[PDB]
Amino acid sequence: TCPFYKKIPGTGFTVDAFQYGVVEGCTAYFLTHFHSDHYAGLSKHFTFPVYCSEITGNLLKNKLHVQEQYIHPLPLDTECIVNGVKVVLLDANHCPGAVMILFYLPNGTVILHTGDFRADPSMERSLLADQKVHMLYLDTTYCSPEYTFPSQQEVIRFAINTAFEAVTLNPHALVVCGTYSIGKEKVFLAIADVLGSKVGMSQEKYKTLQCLNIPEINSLITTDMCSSLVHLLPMMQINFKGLQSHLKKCGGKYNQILAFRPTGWTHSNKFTRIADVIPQTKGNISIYGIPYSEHSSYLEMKRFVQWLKPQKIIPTVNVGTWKSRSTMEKYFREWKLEAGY
Ligand code: NI
Repeated sequence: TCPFYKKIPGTGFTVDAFQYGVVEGCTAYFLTHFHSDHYAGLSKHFTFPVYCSEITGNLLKNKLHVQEQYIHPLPLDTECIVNGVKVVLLDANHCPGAVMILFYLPNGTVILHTGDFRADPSMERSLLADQKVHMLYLDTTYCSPEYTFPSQQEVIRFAINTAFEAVTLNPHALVVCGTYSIGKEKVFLAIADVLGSKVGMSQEKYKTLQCLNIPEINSLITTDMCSSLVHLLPMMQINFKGLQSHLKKCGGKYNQILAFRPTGWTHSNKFTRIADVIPQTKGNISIYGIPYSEHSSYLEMKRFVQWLKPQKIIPTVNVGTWKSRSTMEKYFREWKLEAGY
């Protein structure tokens, strides 16, 4: 049955609640982004209204075959009316088409649901600045002080410099990047741009990327693997066996692989600077795990909440254990006492 933290009080609305069958009293189902833990349950047989971003709506139609008459895309940063309630969609700085949702309840309560997000000071100047928020449904993925990670910009600099150096030293090296959902496209696109190559990939993955409104995408991606020196493979294949096998398939065009696994966090972060990251190597294969996160660090999350000053926080992640829940509630209290709300 649907958990309380997916229900918006005082409306007929749910958020990211598609795996519970027909939710009792739900008149409109919102989807914050196209990741499988959130969309789980949607298909061509869904006949309730789905409200989402334009990009998420492209993906529902093309990848899951949801019928167009039930997809209701909304523009960002625009006040819209849904079943008599004002809503706004804001950029979540997660994966393409990911949004936060502001709901303006008829009785005066204002609720922000972050979906999945990576908090950023740029958010402190959207339509959020313009009113008070009473309840925050918060993406608490990394809500513990051990979770520090570098900026996205520092991580991409490291990747670009690493790949450019390797291929310049050996023009017969192949770069591989792992993927299993949308998100983190900058990793493979920045590397291909510095190498003067397109990124080669499966037809299924190319179709997925063509749904995303990325400008100049016909310019950066391709299904012709033979013309590309940056290949995308499933994340599961980014290991020594999987990569040895791929290299065999390239028919002696290449004699070395440099591979990237963009992870969220890895406890190498508690000891190591980005500058200091080294690969795992076997033979002519090296694998770099890089800490490219599309969720808030603890400090980014804390700054956002201490700026917003909500009256009540409802965590949406790590809510399944009493120890996790208790830990998070203790940090929320600290934040509030330190800031004075
Ligand atoms: Ni997500």
